[PDB]
Amino acid sequence: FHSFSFYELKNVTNNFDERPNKMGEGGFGVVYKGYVNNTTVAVKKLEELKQQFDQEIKVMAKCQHENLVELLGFSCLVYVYMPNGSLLDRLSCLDGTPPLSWHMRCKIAQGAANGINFLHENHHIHRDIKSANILLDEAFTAKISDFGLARAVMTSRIVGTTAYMAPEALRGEITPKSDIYSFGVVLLEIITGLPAVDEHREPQLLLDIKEEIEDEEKTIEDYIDKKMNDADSTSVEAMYSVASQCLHEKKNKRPDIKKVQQLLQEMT
Ligand SMILES: COC(=O)N1CCN([C@H]2CC[C@H](Nc3nc(Nc4cnn(C)c4)nc4ccc(CC#N)nc34)CC2)CC1
Repeated sequence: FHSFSFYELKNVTNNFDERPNKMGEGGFGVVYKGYVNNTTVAVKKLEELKQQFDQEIKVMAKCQHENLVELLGFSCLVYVYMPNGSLLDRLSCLDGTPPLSWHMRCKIAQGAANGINFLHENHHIHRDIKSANILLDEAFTAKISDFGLARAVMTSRIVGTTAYMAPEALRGEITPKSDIYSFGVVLLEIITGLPAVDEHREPQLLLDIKEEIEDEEKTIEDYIDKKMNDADSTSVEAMYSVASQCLHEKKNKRPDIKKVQQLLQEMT
């Protein structure tokens, strides 16, 4: 990768100008809009934080794929800019963007499954799969980001986003089966347009919807995001059946990523 000087980065981000050059937060840092080589970039300004820095670089060096973000360099971490932001924000229509159609959602879901597959083929565990870590390019192609906590098993330091974590990950296990569970939560956000956790909602956690539907108190049709005009029952049910399989409480009963990839392909 290229090694930028801090001064060059400070220049391209206008002193790391906090008004909306600031794009938002971010992993364990803030994201700034940059311009280097007439080329628009994302500059993320971050001892344990140095470990996440080195691990991002370490994984980005090994893993290059059409469904993963691209690190250009460091000082700060510099990436190729994703003009369509996070899936989280596009799902919430933040800053007035239009709602994603079912057609776009299917390509996104497939793309995300492809990124996760590459990671798992390369013996990497993300540990924080969520819609905020799925970015969207100039074609709305899904790209997985934030590898500061990725690992090549039990841990004493429990990391991740509670609302997306598998029960074994909340207890400390480190397994690729946990990424599958989180992805299943992401599929629910895609179907419903609802964030994984809303303190001002009942149920507060999205994952509690599998049970409602599962214990026939609910229909998946009741939850289908109403901000689409092109959803069809068959593909939505087929995407819901994948999410439901990913979300098995038992890590071993979950499909593997290669299976998730194939089922989403059979969906379209
Ligand atoms: C007030 O606004 C809020 O609260 N939010 C609104 C912004 N949200 C985030 C959206 C994604 C953003 N990261 C990134 N973004 C963009 N492009 C982009 C973002 N928006 N747009 C319109 C275009 N390219 C990137 C390239 C590489 C990396 C590597 C990392 N990490 N990251 C990003 C962080 C901020 C948080 C909630």
